[PDB]
Amino acid sequence: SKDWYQHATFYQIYPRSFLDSNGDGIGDLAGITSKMKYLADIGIDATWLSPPFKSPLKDFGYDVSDFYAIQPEYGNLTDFDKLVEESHKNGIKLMLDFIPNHSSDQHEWFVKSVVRDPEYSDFYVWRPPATGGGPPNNWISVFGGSAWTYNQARGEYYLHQFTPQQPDLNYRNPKVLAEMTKMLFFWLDRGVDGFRLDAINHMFEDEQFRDEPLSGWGQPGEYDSLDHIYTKDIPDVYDVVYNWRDQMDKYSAEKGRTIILMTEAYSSIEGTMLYYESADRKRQGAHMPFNFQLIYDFKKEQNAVGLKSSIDWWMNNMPARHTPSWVAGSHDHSRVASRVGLDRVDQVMTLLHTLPGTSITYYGEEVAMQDFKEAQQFDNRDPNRTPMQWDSSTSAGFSTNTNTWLRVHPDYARYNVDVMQKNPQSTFHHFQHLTKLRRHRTMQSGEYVHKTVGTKVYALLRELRGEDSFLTVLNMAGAEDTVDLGDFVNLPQKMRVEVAQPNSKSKAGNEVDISKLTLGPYDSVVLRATV
Amino acid sequence: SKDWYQHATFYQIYPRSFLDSNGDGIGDLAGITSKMKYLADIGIDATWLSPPFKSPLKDFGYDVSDFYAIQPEYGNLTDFDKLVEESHKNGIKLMLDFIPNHSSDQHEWFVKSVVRDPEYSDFYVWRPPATGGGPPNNWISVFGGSAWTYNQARGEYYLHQFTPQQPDLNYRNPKVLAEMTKMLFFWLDRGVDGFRLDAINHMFEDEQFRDEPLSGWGQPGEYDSLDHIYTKDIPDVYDVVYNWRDQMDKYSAEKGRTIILMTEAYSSIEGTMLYYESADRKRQGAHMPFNFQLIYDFKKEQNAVGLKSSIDWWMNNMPARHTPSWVAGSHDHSRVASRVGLDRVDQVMTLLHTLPGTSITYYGEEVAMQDFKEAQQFDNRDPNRTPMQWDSSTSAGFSTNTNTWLRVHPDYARYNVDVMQKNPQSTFHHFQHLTKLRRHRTMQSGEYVHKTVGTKVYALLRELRGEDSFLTVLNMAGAEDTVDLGDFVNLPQKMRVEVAQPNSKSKAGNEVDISKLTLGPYDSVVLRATV
Ligand SMILES: [Ca+2]
Ligand SMILES: [Ca+2]
Ligand SMILES: [Mg+2]
Ligand SMILES: [Mg+2]
Repeated sequence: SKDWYQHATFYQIYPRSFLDSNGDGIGDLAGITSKMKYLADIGIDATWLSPPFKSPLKDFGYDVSDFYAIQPEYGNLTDFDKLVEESHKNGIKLMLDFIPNHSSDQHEWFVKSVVRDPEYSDFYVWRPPATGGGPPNNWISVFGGSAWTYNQARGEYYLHQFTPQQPDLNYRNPKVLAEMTKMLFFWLDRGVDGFRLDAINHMFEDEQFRDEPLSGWGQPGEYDSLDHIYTKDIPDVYDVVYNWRDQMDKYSAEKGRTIILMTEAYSSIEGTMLYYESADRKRQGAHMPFNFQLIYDFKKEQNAVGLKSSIDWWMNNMPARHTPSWVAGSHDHSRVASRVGLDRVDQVMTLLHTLPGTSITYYGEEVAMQDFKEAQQFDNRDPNRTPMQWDSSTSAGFSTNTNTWLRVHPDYARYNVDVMQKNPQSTFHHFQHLTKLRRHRTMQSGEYVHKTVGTKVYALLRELRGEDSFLTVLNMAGAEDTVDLGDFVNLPQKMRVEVAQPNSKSKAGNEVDISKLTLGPYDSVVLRATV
Repeated sequence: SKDWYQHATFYQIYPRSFLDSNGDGIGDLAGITSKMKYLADIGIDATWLSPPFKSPLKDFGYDVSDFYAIQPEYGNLTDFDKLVEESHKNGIKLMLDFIPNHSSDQHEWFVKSVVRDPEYSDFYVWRPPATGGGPPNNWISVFGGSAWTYNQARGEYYLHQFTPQQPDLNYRNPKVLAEMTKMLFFWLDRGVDGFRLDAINHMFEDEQFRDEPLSGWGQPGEYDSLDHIYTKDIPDVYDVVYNWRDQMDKYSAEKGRTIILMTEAYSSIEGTMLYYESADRKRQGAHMPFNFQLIYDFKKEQNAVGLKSSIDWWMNNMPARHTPSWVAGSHDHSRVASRVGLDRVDQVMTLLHTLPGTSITYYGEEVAMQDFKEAQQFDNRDPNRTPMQWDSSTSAGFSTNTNTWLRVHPDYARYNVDVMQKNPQSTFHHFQHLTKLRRHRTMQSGEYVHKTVGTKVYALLRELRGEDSFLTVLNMAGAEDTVDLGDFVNLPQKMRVEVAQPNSKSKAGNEVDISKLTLGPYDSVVLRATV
């Protein structure tokens, strides 16, 4: 289990929306705990837990009022401990979201910093008004408007790259780094198996607090109107990540399990790849920087050329001897079924789970959940955070309460675990076929050879000496075609259909002739051969 | 062999510059005939002969005044026959440049068409001046200025997409298509093995002769200032090429040798690929459209990401089950050594000859010839067309005459066949190593798997079940590095150095550990793994 992260099958749980175990309409930790067997049953061996920490919920958990406490409606620390134990019982690693860049403005540290408590005054970024009034500089929040908010009591502005309710922590202050590092080991000491480092490339800012220059586009006041050279990718962040990785490896050696780090950065491809490893290859950082290529580029009118080149954009730019990861949805993104269509969730899965490396599934993708736009109450991302759909009972089995924290999608009686489990030809069964296939050594450890077959068909061969070979084929067009896969020189003419998607011109267990493989609209198949 | 074109080792001969056999300073056909053994000796099995037809030389052979006759200084039709016979005796196919779009304005047809001879009047494109005067429409020659030239005798303009000395032939006239097809078979009957179709996508123009729209770039009067929707890629050409291919396939069956077509089009990638095959796969055209990717993109500051994505741009966009071809220079392009540097000619060769399919070598690449800019007398392409460099004698052995049609590059005593053959560490010996390696079944027929190894190293695996595997590795940086090739899952840790370029950190015949392969600046090696 030292190499578990190199071919993990990840599932992102959003704790407010997974399962409510006490009828208040809000998911909770005991609810998750009761479903860790379900996750293992569908082939998951690792979870990404979105932040369950105490939070005023201005950014639903990503604005943390206490980094050591559980949000009360989700449970307490003993509930968290029971979830860690039940995850490990079911063979599932638990990766906790870690929010380094900012705290809630209701955090004790910030309340005390506002009133100039000497213990915490410098925990945040405070600057006087500019000469002649106004913010200290022109920096703009990720969400628009000034990155600075005035506090009348202090007579100063504090920095927030995100909302004003998310004051940035001051990592130029070594006590800030030391405290957040200590908090990391607190959660490790409860059995956690790794961390996702949220918004990591927002950590440091220019020490001279200089104005950023204009981008050359966008209206004044818009985030995109400035070139963010003083507020993103400030390179001191890399040494912090590399140092944390070195502390995780040492902890891993002492405790006998492999602790991993993933980073979330929206950055240049070069700035992203430096989180894996320094340019000179002397330092290691994140095991797996988040890779959003499939969210960006698996689009409704993509062809196989664009799909392949999107995949190669990650792979070509990676450092050698590291692990790629792949993800199609998250708590920050519109659901796959709404983004690309119900008739395309199945081929997205087929691709997701057969690409080399680690696949990441957002809760509800396995029953083809859709955005419920009309449910939005608090946030533009509400539609992709509606309650998990478990059965056809009240509130889709998410809660006994008919009023849930966000409304359940109205079609839940057709798109839920119970109904789909009864249908051998459902997306749910397709998901399970694929995660079961991921256990095959060729999928875990084999080479990958991918090609187009004409510009509309994508094909991905996985091969490992001494093992059967597997060929994923996707039809990126909405019309039937019959194609010749003969450019894969080393495959036999006859192959077996290991997997065929719910609506497919193939059927699992049949043989096909790969010189004349018929693919239905948006088809996906995984073919098998003994070489 | 019916699939010779699928892994041909091509060599482009420029007849004026290859070998002068009679002391007038001009290359001739007898000179070429006497070097076909040299070509077979260095692993060439196919030649592209630049046009030797009668020509006033305003575009040095590409302005043809008699498509059935040889330019007198090059010899006559019996010399041509002797070259064909000696080519075949050495196992070399001869592909003849075919010039369909236009003739010289000294061709008898155009002379007669000017005076409105009814036999030839409609062989060219004649239109009255626009109402109020001026050319029929706004079309602009490829070489700048109007695509129309007035003739007072006719009181009309004739069309030339190239120089005014290259009037466009009128393929809307079936007699023109019949006559040019007749001429193809004339050369086929003399034993030629194929044709390169010059400037093929300029063949047809808008039948309404409508003005072309602006592109949005460039100054008025420049070629790049119009969107060439009426003068380039008019799709009627595809049917002409598909019909020619069908006629070549029939001729191939009757005569018992495989005739190929290659097409030269500067086009969109989509317009280029339609020369292979119709969109619906019902029609075949060129066996190999020219692929200039390596000329465009193997550049002084390229890295492995850019190099791989350039190769993938061709491969991704190809139709399935067709042959790729690769070329690094030509009679229209600055020579590799001047383009990228003398210290990079060797790694260009290594890549060129190990990519799947057919490689094309420009005469003189094998002795690292350089542009002689100061030799320019007639044409911007003169510097890359200087005489072939055979030995250290007068005029590099190209001629007994010190006055050659273009001056010989002044460094010829160091960069010539004779000197380099005596030096087993030379670019010439490296060339022969690679063309000998090309005859291995794995290179002719094996799969290809290519990757970056970090952003500066490109690696290309050729593998074929039951045969040894070969791994090409190129350092795109000008500094030494030691890299780990372990991402190629199925390769052994120990491999043999099959080829090492002249200045390399590896030596042929040594064993390397591919977890730590040291590469010198701009290195290139081919490693072998036994079965
Ligand atoms: Ca910050
Ligand atoms: Ca034309
Ligand atoms: Mg795994
Ligand atoms: Mg060959």
